[PDB]
Amino acid sequence: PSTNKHLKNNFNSLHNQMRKMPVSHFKEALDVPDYSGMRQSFAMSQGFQLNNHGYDVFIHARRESPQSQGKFAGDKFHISVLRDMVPQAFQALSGLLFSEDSPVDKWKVTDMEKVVQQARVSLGAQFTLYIKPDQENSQYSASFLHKTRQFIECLESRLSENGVISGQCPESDVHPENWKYLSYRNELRGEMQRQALREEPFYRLMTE
Repeated sequence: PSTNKHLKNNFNSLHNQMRKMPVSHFKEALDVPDYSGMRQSFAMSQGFQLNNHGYDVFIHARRESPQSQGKFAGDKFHISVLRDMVPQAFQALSGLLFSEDSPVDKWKVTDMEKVVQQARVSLGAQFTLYIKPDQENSQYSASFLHKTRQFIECLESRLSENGVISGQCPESDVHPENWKYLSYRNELRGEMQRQALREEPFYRLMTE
């Protein structure tokens, strides 16, 4: 009994219901900080609590959305861009990342200054997007999965429309041919571990 079991058992059902749903739209937000402002935040932007603590290399963003009642199943995404274009990528994505319609309640961005201070290799994953089922019982609803897939793809093209240079996907992640910045990983689960992810029902529902 688990989130992944419900997925395996409704695998085709979720896939068919999802492809039949109309494009979902996200009202992007404008009253948002730009990267430099984020580097220097404790503050709050449209529901998301912003935190930068030093024992980290990230600036965290978390919204206490009282709807996502499910429990974390380890599903998350990364966004990889050339280290130098983090500020350009962040600005481009800010409208969505802070959107009231975004399905992602918790995410983080690499803080370039702390990346230098802590001599951290920044070739990829400057952004991390956390995801968990919407249903109190921890099962992903087809409507939620669809919105999440639409969201991720909205991220993808917003980045390429802005000519953002692709980064290097973390070796512990997987991604389709059509994902130039986005990659997937499930932390609750070598290139053996990568094919494991590739057959993950959640990942396949975001890809095929």
